[PDB]
Amino acid sequence: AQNPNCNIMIFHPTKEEFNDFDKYIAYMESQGAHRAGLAKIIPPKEWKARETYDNISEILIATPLQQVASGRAGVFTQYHKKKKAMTVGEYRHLANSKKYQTPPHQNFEDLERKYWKNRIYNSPIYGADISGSLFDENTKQWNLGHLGTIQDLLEKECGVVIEGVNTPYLYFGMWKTTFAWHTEDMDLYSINYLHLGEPKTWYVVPPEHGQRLERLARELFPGSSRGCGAFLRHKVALISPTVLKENGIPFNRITQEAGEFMVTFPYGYHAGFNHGFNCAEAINFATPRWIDYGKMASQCSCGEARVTFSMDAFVRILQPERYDLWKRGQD
Ligand SMILES: O=C(O)CNC(=O)C(=O)O
Ligand SMILES: [Mg+2]
Ligand code: NI
Ligand SMILES: [Zn+2]
Repeated sequence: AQNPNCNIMIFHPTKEEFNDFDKYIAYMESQGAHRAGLAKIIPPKEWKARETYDNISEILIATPLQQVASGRAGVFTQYHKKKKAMTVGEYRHLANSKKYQTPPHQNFEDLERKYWKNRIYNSPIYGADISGSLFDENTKQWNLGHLGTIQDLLEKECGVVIEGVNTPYLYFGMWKTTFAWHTEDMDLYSINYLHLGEPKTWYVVPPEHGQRLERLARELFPGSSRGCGAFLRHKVALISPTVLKENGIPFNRITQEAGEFMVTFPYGYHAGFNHGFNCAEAINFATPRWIDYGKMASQCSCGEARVTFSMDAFVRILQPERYDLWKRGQD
């Protein structure tokens, strides 16, 4: 069995290996990458996502989200308070202001310490989930706006044609902006490209150990657990590395820098934070190996998780018994 300790693997494809996305994902899996839940892909030196980032300031962040925490430093939830619209240029200035900027630090490990110690005492503003793409249309390799769609994968594997579309999302981050512990909708893969700016630190639980994380989360968030049998679908709970180590939960960590891709694998729980002003682009995708994970994926039916139009068909076809209850939660 490849990668039996479930370590995060880092890949350096050549330009020739960067041509066929599906084939490279399947290669990574042949080497055991999925066992970690997360892999890093460093693009060949010849590749670029686009020529420059000099003209992105007029992108609108229609609903910036202020991430307000409740709890203790290592075990907290966050809610998102909607703020007034602002442009990327306005948001970049805000991120760099004395109130929000990254503090002085020695290295990524010192910053990580400062994040865990101090996150809860601040409410950073995240420009998340913005439909769009920063890949140049002429970038033919690993262009997240040109991937094969999940609807087409389900059709190729299962023969059923379904409605829905699959497009990318931009994330504009600042120091302390946080992504809570989650797997993807329907336990899909995700791919995330860090276009510019400061790094993003990731934490991940191997898929084979995801239920250990879920059991801890039910213990640590006991009211939330009573409210919903899949409350980590709400994407609000944070648990620190220190707490995970104290409770024997297997995980790994890695820092993504600008110009690098990360891939999350089906049922790989992940969480993390941004080091300073940055912009990432991400999208979900599927492969044949996902289908069995989609069929088994938990679902939130309490009403909180509320998701895209396109998840309807996935539930309806892969999880027909759950469909009725899940759709009640959507409506
Ligand atoms: O970058 C973020 O805020 C969160 N991204 C992801 O969870 C992802 O790409 O799967
Ligand atoms: Mg612009
Ligand atoms: Ni994710
Ligand atoms: Zn729920």
